[PDB]
Amino acid sequence: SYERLSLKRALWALCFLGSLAVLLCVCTERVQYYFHYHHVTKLDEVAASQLTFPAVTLCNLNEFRFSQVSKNDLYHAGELLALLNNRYEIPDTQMADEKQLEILQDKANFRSFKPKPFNMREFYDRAGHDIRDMLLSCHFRGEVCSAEDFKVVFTRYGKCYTFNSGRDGRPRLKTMKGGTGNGLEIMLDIQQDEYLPVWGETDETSFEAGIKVQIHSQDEPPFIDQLGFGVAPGFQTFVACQEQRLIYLPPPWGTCKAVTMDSDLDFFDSYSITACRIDCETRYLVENCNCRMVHMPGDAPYCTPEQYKECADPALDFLVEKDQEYCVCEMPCNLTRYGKELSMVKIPSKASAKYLAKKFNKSEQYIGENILVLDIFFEVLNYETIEQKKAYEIAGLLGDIGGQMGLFIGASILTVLELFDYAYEVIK
Amino acid sequence: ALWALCFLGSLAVLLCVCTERVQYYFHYHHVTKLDEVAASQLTFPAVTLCNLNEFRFSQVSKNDLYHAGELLALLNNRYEIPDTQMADEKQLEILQDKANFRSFKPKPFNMREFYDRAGHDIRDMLLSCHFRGEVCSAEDFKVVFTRYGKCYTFNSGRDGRPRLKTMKGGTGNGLEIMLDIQQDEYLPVWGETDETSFEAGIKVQIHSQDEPPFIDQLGFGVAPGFQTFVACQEQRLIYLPPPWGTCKAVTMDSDLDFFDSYSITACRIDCETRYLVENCNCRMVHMPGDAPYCTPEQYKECADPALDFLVEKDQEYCVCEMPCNLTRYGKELSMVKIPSKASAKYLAKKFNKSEQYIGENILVLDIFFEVLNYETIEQKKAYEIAGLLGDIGGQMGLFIGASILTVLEL
Amino acid sequence: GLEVLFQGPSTLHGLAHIFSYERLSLKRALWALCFLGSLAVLLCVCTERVQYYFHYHHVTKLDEVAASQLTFPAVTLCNLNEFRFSQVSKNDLYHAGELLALLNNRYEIPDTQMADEKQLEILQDKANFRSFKPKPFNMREFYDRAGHDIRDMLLSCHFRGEVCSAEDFKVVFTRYGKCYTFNSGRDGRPRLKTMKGGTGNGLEIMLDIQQDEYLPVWGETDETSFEAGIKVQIHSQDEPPFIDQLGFGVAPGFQTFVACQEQRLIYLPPPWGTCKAVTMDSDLDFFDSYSITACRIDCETRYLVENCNCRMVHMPGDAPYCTPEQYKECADPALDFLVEKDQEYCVCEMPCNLTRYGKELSMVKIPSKASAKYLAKKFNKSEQYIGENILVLDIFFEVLNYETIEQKKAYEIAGLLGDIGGQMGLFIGASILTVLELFDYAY
Ligand SMILES: *[C@@H]1O[C@H](CO)[C@@H](O)[C@H](O)[C@H]1NC(C)=O
Ligand SMILES: *[C@@H]1O[C@H](CO)[C@@H](O)[C@H](O)[C@H]1NC(C)=O
Ligand SMILES: *[C@@H]1O[C@H](CO)[C@@H](O)[C@H](O)[C@H]1NC(C)=O
Repeated sequence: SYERLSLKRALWALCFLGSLAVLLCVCTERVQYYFHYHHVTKLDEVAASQLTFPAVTLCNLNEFRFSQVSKNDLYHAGELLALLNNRYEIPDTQMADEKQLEILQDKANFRSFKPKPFNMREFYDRAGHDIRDMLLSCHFRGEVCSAEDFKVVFTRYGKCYTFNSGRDGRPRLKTMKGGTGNGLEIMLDIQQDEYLPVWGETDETSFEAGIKVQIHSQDEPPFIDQLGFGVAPGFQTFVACQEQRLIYLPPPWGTCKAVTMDSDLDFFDSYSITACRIDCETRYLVENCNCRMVHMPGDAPYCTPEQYKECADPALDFLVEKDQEYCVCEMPCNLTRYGKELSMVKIPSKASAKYLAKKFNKSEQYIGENILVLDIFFEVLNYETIEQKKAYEIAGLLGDIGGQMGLFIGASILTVLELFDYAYEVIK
Repeated sequence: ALWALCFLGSLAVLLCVCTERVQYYFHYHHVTKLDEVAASQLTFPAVTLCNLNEFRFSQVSKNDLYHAGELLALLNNRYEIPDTQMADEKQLEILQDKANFRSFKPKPFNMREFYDRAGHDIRDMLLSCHFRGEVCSAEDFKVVFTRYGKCYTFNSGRDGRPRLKTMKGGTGNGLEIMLDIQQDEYLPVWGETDETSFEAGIKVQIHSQDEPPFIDQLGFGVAPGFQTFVACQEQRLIYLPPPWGTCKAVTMDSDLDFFDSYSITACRIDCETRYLVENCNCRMVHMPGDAPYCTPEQYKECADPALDFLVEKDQEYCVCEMPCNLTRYGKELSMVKIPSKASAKYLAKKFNKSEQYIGENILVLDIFFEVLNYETIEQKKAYEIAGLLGDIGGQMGLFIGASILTVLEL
Repeated sequence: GLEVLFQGPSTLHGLAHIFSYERLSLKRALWALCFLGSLAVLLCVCTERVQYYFHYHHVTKLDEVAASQLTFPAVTLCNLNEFRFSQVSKNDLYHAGELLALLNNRYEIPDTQMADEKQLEILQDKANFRSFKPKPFNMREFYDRAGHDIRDMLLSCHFRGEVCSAEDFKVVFTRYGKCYTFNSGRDGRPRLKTMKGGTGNGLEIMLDIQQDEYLPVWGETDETSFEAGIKVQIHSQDEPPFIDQLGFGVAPGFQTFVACQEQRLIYLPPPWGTCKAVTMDSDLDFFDSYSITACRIDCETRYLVENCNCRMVHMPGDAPYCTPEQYKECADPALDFLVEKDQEYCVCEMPCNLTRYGKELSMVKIPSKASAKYLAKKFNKSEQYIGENILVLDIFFEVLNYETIEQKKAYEIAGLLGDIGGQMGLFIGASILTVLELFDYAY
């Protein structure tokens, strides 16, 4: 009855409770929502008049030219190239090209042979196809290039070449037009006849003739085993690109790493998912095998054919399957990638067939089995942008709670005085 | 007193803004969230593949040619070989003897059996198979009848067996098969008919296991004499039901007579099947159900006309809405020459075929993930009910807050 | 109940007394403190919401809407060889010899002996100018006469299984010369529609690229390429073909499947974006309808006329066709200038409404052994010729489904006012009591 006696104090009392109820709910909802850290994406295109041409890494599918494999190399690495068994003579199986095998007989004869020093990197450098031999003609945006414009990079395919690498303090090339002309355009000889011969199915061996190619930002090392595409001989292969600029959101909204002036990677200048994974592979091999593979950076010693077989390969195989967690290599926030439409036509035309052959002193046959043209260019001089945009920033959370907090405080202040007014009366 | 002027003015404003936010709610606006999320495993997809040649020439018996001669377009409706200006005299000669019905008593015939017997055999075609470096064989392929005939789905997820997973991406770490398309068993063509094409190779569909193959429409071509790399990206799509969108609410029951799991493909096959049974009292070899297989006559005289009627001229019979939850695959095709000169002589010896044969018949198919990374594409509601109610909380904050202020006067 | 006696200790009643003398100033001081605090909040959030409005934020809405019909696109296709060797007359060789690079600027066949003795012998005869009186010459006429004839190239044509002929292909001059757009939508004729997608149910053509009519090549020049095949652009009918830049290559000896997806884009004008608001007024000298392609051709044309008092064969306008001389000495250099050294001259922004096409290229061999013998006899050619010259092109829709890609306004005016309204209306409700004490005291 002291409560009942309220005489419409009690309605005031409950209505303030009703309002404090409402305020808690709305403020909960808007704060629960803030914390899902919702985002949505903004697609756009914006025309440029210049575009920075990408890096173009390209590898022959054949790792080692047959000719350049010395008796010494065969002695150290014979088992690794699977040209020899574990007993360093020529495997039993008889499927082999008797003329080509004859040359391996001679090389693999070790009677009274004194071993010389051997180094995997040197072997790859010497034996790997030479851009100078492969590259029959080169034109960037109609201008002549030669082998001088190709920087050597060791990959898991061996001696490869990045064009417009942006390395060695030379400037990154730019296209001012789209279309078939205004790009890189190269004629390669894949030198099919220097291919390591295959007479037995092995874990190692393949039937491919051609090249793999990666188009990539200069701020990114080539990871061509995984990300590259195939170009076959006997076709001009057009590769129309679209530049794509991605902006992703860090945690808590997303997962990206903020690229800055400090790379945060032992062995590289710029953070990229590729750079990160190579850094990781390299660190881990050094740590667990006290050596690195030819294509890894650092001062460490190159693995010997035995450490390749008995330490490195097993360890890397472990790293991926049974030690996944060891290396989180998350995406950067700022990033540039390239769309690609492959299309092709036959090379050479009948009209041009007889000429090419004469000009390089090769059979017409050879041109059809060995010669390709690669036409990398921009379809359009414009880049697509793909931004993740925060759906609800703090400015908004406060905006929405803010006005309600300001008038609930105002009302609760009024209730403090009616509780002192009630107290005063009771007190007396 | 004066608060009449203010409180009405304010309640005016608040009722307006409250209707704006309700009109907005009812436009049921959405926008999309693209994301990439790195996984360490990925479920490898289903890979259905068909020879472009439906029936091996060898396996086509005199009896088959008698019943289905007009269907294979090897014969006209008079059981005669159409007058050819000039065919391959060698190939023609073998049709002469097959199509000779002197003394011939017709034996029993069944389209399904014909397809099963005559269709290319995976066991003949599949020279070499490797998943993730491991050996596979014909046991890892499941037969599916499609509108191209006897085809094979790899990693089907059917027959109990578990769905395979890639733990790394690249050229190696997926399916890698060497096929012989058996060019020499191709039905011969001496004249132009509706059926006549000039294609040699295979069609391939990469698809979710939760989805039957629709390879006539969705498959892509792979040529012989090339290793064709097919770098995929897994894409997980989430679409919004009505009123925001038109996707079909994903539930436990298929809502299709003949299929376990709802797919745009499953739905269209179900539809085609129901309609043909209803209108033609039979089904085609590749359709499910207990119905009787159509005879070559019903194929020609009932089924083909009915299907062709259904699509253009009877659109409305078949509403096959998209699932909300689903999985698709991006593809980059690229290719290199097969075999290399170095490897040419070996392949030939190893399969007892000419080097010639290898160049016209042998292909390699390399399906894999470019990166172990799935892209997500969600339609996300722009204004949920939780929010509209949140904002009319604005109205209750004045309503309660105004009445409390009125209690001070009285 | 001692608490009732003396009515609470003196200490307390005295407190209660201070309260009551002070109350009227607490009430005022608190409302001053609170009303200011609230008006502070209101001014801030109302600023924030207006700053945000003016960044004119947008975000994008992807959807896939099914349909039962789709308008089939335009398909422009060009032979990669610009001029058939046969149709090159003595007169043409005289005027344009240098342009086709069959002659140097000295009216001789470059000293080179690298060439086919048989094919060279026919150039000797043509390029003999002894006693020769030149006739009149016109680049457009030369292209029209010498360009490959669709009627010769097109061995078989089927739209959705129905037969088509050369009559169904409209001629367009491009920078590759005499080319052909199928389902152009020009000349009144209606735009074709597929009612179902898949390998059959679209355009399916067999071409002979006529390899043996290719201009012969013995010496490296800018024009010299070794390509044999065709380039193809799939494009909306509302858009001229820009096939040098946007086309893709199709090789002979393969059936090339080209599975398309229709894509409808809606982009936002300024201030949100940069697109050109659709008007039926083209605002383009030479075209009916705005496209980025139409705009760039218009520009190229205006600029060349302006700088070179002539146009190239493929450009519109009434201007005179450039002579082989003006092509070499004026036009090519000027266009090259326009792009590199005069970038800013030519502002060709994207339209807001438009339609694009996704493409998956895939291929199989042609012809099958079974069909090899037939094709050869049916066209009176070696089996050799079929493998080097014959291609099939299969353009179709993968599914009857268009994808929509809309930029949508993130914060429209309805919202800005709604929110500034809600805050202004919420502050009024709270500060009601302070309004009266501001008028009471004022009184
Ligand atoms: C980094 O991203 C921001 C995004 O606003 C941009 O201003 C800048 O040019 C980018 N720079 C890079 C990739 O280093
Ligand atoms: C789709 O199905 C999967 C099966 O595990 C489920 O986890 C998922 O929540 C569904 N996707 C969405 C976002 O509804
Ligand atoms: C063009 O105008 C508007 C939107 O910009 C819309 O109705 C539709 O997307 C377009 N309509 C056409 C091309 O008929």
